[PDB]
Amino acid sequence: DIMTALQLVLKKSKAHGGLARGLHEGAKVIEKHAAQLCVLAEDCDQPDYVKLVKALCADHNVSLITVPNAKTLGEWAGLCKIDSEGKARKVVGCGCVVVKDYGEETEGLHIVQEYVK
RNA sequence: GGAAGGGCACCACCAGGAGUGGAGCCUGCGGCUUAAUUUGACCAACACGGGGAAACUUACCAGGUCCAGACAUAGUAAGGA
Ligand SMILES: [K+]
Ligand SMILES: [K+]
Ligand SMILES: [Mg+2]
Ligand SMILES: [Mg+2]
Ligand SMILES: [Mg+2]
Ligand SMILES: [Mg+2]
Ligand SMILES: [Mg+2]
Ligand SMILES: [Mg+2]
Ligand SMILES: [Mg+2]
Repeated sequence: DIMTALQLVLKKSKAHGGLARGLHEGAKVIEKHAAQLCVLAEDCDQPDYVKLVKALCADHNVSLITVPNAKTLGEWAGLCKIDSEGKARKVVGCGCVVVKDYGEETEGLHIVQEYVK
């Protein structure tokens, strides 16, 4: 249920628009201290990318979660075009995702907060 | 109709007034010139387009910006369009 909870929280944040995508924006948002959580994709070919993400998250004391596939993280971040037929096409991978505000409390928020802690 | 008859009009005349046409200047038109000298109009065009334009107006000419190219599909793309 942890993965489903994370997906639900990310989708609700996207609906509220309180989430950031990409490291170039992720570092800025995290340094603002407004980042309440960070999500990193495991499928990264740049060790410096993951090292910087982890170091910044640890330094700024921000909850960190990992995802196996970056394309799945991008899909959960809304970086796709939804077709009436079914799952959205034209997906683009998203290495990192950050959250500024959850908008409203949700069932998955509690599960995520319990897991990360 | 350089045919006849009847009638009528100061955008016709008669009887007259002011005149205009001549001079200087203002303003519109043609021509010429010009990078352009934007252009319509030739009784019923020509101080007309309410048109007396320094910029704007502006339509012309010599140059420099910008998209204020919705929407759909495809491509690129958060390792950033
Ligand atoms: K005279
Ligand atoms: K006139
Ligand atoms: Mg006369
Ligand atoms: Mg007379
Ligand atoms: Mg005279
Ligand atoms: Mg002229
Ligand atoms: Mg007449
Ligand atoms: Mg001009
Ligand atoms: Mg002018």
